[PDB]
Amino acid sequence: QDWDTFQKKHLTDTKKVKCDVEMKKALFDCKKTNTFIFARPPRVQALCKNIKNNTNVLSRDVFYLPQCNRKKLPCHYRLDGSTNTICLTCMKELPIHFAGVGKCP
Ligand SMILES: Nc1ccn([C@@H]2O[C@H](CO)[C@@H](O)[C@H]2OP(=O)(O)OC[C@H]2O[C@@H](n3cnc4c(=O)[nH]c(N)nc43)[C@H](O)[C@@H]2O)c(=O)n1
Repeated sequence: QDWDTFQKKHLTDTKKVKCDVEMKKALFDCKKTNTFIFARPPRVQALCKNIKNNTNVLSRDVFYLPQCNRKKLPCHYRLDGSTNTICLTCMKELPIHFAGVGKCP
């Protein structure tokens, strides 16, 4: 919804995210899946430069994507990872939504 919320739930400083610990936070509320992006805010923010408001952008470069997928109720997860391009929704040249992986919707 905003740059601040986007960072909190989609950017990570480590490849080994503690899913069971993170996902229980109110931001995630034990949702089925959440994909993290291993990168600093600057690199991610730059993807939205010169992008029309409320439109998506597909990155040219790849990122490692730590992903938490729920395996057992109510909040138990398995950590999965892969590498791929990311689709972000921009607003005022700032990412506010994680739109897709590999391509845009
Ligand atoms: N909404 C979803 C979520 C997960 N999945 C897939 O279900 C598997 C786990 O059982 C994962 O490996 C996913 O494949 P995937 O290639 O990681 O993701 C496919 C699509 O899912 C959406 N998705 C993934 N992570 C996120 C996330 O954190 N947020 C949002 N909004 N969408 C996400 C994107 O639209 C992406 O292109 C899906 O098809 N749709």
